[PDB]
This record gives sequence, C-alpha cells and structure tokens, in this order.
Amino acid sequence: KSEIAHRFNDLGEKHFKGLVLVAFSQYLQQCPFEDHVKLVNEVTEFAKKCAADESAENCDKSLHTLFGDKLCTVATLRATYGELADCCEKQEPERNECFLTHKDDHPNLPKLKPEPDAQCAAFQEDPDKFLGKYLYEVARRHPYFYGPELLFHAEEYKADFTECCPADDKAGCLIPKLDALKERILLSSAKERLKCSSFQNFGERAVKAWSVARLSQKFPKADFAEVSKIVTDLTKVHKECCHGDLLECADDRADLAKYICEHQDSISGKLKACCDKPLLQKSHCIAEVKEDDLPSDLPALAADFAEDKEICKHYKDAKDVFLGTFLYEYSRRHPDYSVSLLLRIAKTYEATLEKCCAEADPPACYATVFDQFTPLVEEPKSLVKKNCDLFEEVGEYDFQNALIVRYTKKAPQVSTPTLVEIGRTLGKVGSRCCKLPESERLPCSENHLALALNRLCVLHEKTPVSEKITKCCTDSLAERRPCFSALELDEGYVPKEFKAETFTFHADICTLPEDEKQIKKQSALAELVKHKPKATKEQLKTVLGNFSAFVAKCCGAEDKEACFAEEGPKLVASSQLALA
Ligand SMILES: O=C(O)Cc1ccccc1Nc1c(Cl)cccc1Cl
Ligand SMILES: COc1ccc2cc([C@H](C)C(=O)O)ccc2c1
Repeated sequence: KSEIAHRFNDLGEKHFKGLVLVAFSQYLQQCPFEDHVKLVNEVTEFAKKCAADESAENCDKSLHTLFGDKLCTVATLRATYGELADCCEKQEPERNECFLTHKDDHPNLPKLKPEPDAQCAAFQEDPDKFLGKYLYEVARRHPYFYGPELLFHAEEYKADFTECCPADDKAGCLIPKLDALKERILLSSAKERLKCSSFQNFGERAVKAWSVARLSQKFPKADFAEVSKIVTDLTKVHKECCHGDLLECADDRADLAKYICEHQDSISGKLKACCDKPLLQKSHCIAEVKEDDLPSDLPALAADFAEDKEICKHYKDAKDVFLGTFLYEYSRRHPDYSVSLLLRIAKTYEATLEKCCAEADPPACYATVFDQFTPLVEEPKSLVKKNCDLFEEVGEYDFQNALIVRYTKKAPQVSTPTLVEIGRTLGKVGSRCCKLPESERLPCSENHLALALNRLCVLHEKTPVSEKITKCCTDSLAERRPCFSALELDEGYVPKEFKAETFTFHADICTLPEDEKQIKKQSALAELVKHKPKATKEQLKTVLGNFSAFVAKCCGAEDKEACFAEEGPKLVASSQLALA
C-alpha cells in the first residue's frame, strides 16, 4: 500500500537513510555530496509522513516513482549529467532502466587519500556528515556495490576513526586500518560486480547455478531442499540490489539472515558465532562464513549419476532438478574445487546426457561420464601450481610483471593503465592464495581470478578495443578463465610506433611512493610489449631491471635531472635492440 512507509518501518531510519544515500550516490555519481544529503533527508521526511498515514497523497507511488522524481529535481541537470537528463523525460519503469543503463563503472574520480587530522576533526565535529560522506564516496566509485554491505563497512570506518582519533598519533593508528578497509572494499565491490554482471549477461539461471555450487560447498550438511530455498532467496536479494532496488534488497536480506539463523541446525554448524550479532554484522558473517566439515554420510554419486539405467528418463522428466541435484552433490563433496570448475563439470554432465540420451544405447554412452571430468580438474590444478611456483620464487612485483607481459601480449589494444591494474590485481591473487594450504589454492585462485577477469570485461564494455576479449567475456561464464588462458599473442597487432618520451623517465618519479614507482615502470613494461610484441619474457625482465637500476641510481644522485638527462636516452635507444 505504501512501499516507502513499509521499508522505513522494517529497516528503521538509520539503515533506511544510509541505503537511500547509497542508491542516490550510485544512480548519480557526478552529483555533489550536499545536493544528495538534502535529497535523502527530503525523501526520508516523506517516509516518516507516510509511515504515520499511508493514505496521504502520493504515499502509494512506487519507490522508483518517488526516487526517480527526487533525482530528476537535481540542479545543473544537463551540464553535469548529460545523458541522464534524457532519463528524466521517461515514465517508470523506462526511467529506472535508463538510469540503470547509464551507471559508470570507471568514473575515474580522484583516489581516496586519508587526511587524518582534518578528518578526525570532521568526525568529531559532525560524525553523521562524516559517515554519510564515506557512503557517498564509496557508492559513487562502485555504482554496483552491495548496499547493505556498504553500511557494514561504514560501521568499521566509524570503529576506526573512533579508536585512532582520541590517540596520540592518529596518522599511525589510522592509515594501515584505512588501507586494510580499502582492500576489503575493492574485493567486495569485485564480488558484487561479478553477481550483477552475471545477471546482465547470462541471466538469473547462471546466478542460481553459481550460487547452488557455492552454497552447496559451504553448507554440505544441508539437504538439496534447503540449499534451493536459500539460493532462491539469495538470488532474489542480489537481483534487487543489482537492479538498484536497495531498500527491497536489504529488507529481503534481513529475512534471509533471520531464516538461516532460525535453521542453522539443518544448514551448518559454523553459523553459530554469526547468529549472535546485530543485523549487518550477522548478514556479513553469514555471507563469508567458512565451509562446514564434510558429513560422514555423503552418498556415492556413481550409482545415481553414471550407472543407473533410468537416467535419460529421470533427466527428460525435470532436467533442471536432475541437474541442480547433480550440481548440489558434486559441489558439496568438492570444496577443494572452484565455482567455475564445478560449473564446467555440470555443463559437461548435461552435455554428455544430451548427446547420449538421443543415441542408440545411452547407458554404454554415459557410463564414462565422470571420466570426462578428469582433464577439467587437471587443467586449473596445473595452472595454479605453475603460477604459485613462479610467485614463490620471484615475488609479487615480478609475478605482476610476468602477468603484465602475458596479458599485454593477449590484448595489446587495452590501454596501459588497464593492463597494469589487471596484472597488479592478478599478482595479488598470487599473494593471497599461494600461501594457503595446498587444497585451498585452486579455489582461492580461480574464484579471485573470476573477479579480476570480470573487472577486465566490465572495462572493456565501456571502452571496447579487442574482439578476442569481447568473445571471452560473452561466450560462457564458466568458460571465461579457460578462454583467457588460451589466448596468445594477437598476431593482428601492428606494433605500436616507438615514442621515446614514453620510455624516458625524469626526476618526477623519485617523489612517488613505492607502489606509485612500480606502476610507472610497470606502465613502461606494458609499453615495451606493445612496441616489441615478440620480445621474450626474459628479455623484458632484463630491460626492465636496467630501467630499475637506472631509476634507483639517478634518484640517488646529487643532481637527479642531469643524471636522468645524460643517461636516459642511451638506455631508451639500447634497450630496443635488446628486445624482439
Ligand atoms: O613470464 C613468465 O611466465 C615467467 C618468467 C620466466 C623467466 C623470466 C622472466 C619471467 N617473467 C617476468 C617478466 Cl615477463 C618480466 C619481468 C620479470 C619477470 Cl619474473
Ligand atoms: C595462482 O595465481 C595465479 C595468478 C594469476 C593467474 C592468471 C591466469 C590467467 C587467466 C592466464 O591467462 O593464464 C591464470 C592463472 C593464474 C594464477
């Protein structure tokens, strides 16, 4: 009857306001903060009004109608948001869909540097404004961030400024925390963007399948029934959030978290610490909970899925339940597999039964079906061992460079910053995963990879440069990682013409902190590969190392610029002979 009243009542004012700010910040990334505060308070006041009389004029309008009307009042409409002023001409649900379509994955706003004195001051002087501003900035930059979860991260950014601001050295307490949080923010944005990307490109079925797999791994004690129910609910939550209905999403998420904690005895024995928490902390804990111990009573799958004579019938009767079942069972006995691998396996099963069940004698045909799985498992296992050996041996930086090269050879049309960012992200998978026990590295690796390759793909949607990437991004959610692995030097490349200034470093680099130095040299590394695509990886390691030494020494010098000026051109000219 009054959606706005109903969400204001279930969520409470704090989480209601927060979520409406987040939603606004994502729909209008370019709109200044103060403009959004007033719109939030404005809509929020209306909610209150409606909550006390749901018959009041306009209280029965859809959320969209109310929210889109609010956004379409924001000043400097056409100048600041060109393409979004056209959306305000529309009725809902066209209008909502045009907003949604014009969200910007790489708005490329200033990097968020902590100002610890000036922010503690703003924290103590007005914490609501201060926390609000954090939601705004993160939302702004990650327009598909998982709404309820951002409020959770806003609670940790509060806990942080709370403990460090009263302290002696605010900047020493606060900076490593705010760095850890940014890392968690980025990972979380990447997981949610993979969810939204899967809806957009593959549909709701592909999200269900993914979620059956992962929840079955996580909750192996649970019966198919119960995973199905959680998955149906979880898929609706994320569909909503992804489509921007953040208030609905949060409300539904809290009901799901209630449910799971109502039923943990029949879901998992790890939900116990999670269930003794406030709403946001609990939902978060459930969402990241460790995998439960395997049960002693796991069935043998062979009889039911490869030996049974009734398999084609069972399968023509309800494919999706038969397949969902195989996926649930295979998944829960395999936490040591990646989600994507589990889904390639299911897709091979399904394929084997469609081929075999139309054949002359199907059971002889599907008898060996589990053996089709074996090379699918060997492949990413080998990859992971091979990349972790490399990592263990050369370290993060060089492993990142190995990858910058590998990827620049595959898609040398990608801008340098993208290639650098993706090789760096990929190399950090190295860091996180290679150190885990031997049976956790394949899932760690391939699950985090999926996150990074989706980032790449999302960027490429905005700024398309390469048919090879378009193909790999669209052909199969489960096949992405193998599709990217199989890519080799684009022979279609005409080498990029040499511009000396691109390889030419100056004293400006010596100021930069360590990460920012690497980004520069890694940027030159990408550029080296674009001019000389056939250069071997060892030739580029030596040329890069000679650029490192060169930079280390000239930065170490009494006259930095005369050092760069004298020695730089020699190194630019000679290092082109050392490549191809
Ligand atoms: O690139 C690889 O796959 C591994 C490899 C093997 C031998 C020598 C160098 C590299 N990788 C690599 C590259 Cl391509 C550039 C800079 C530094 C390093 Cl360690
Ligand atoms: C364990 O650590 C890694 C890190 C990066 C990787 C990148 C790739 C890409 C997809 C590639 O094209 O080979 C594969 C495996 C990887 C394992």
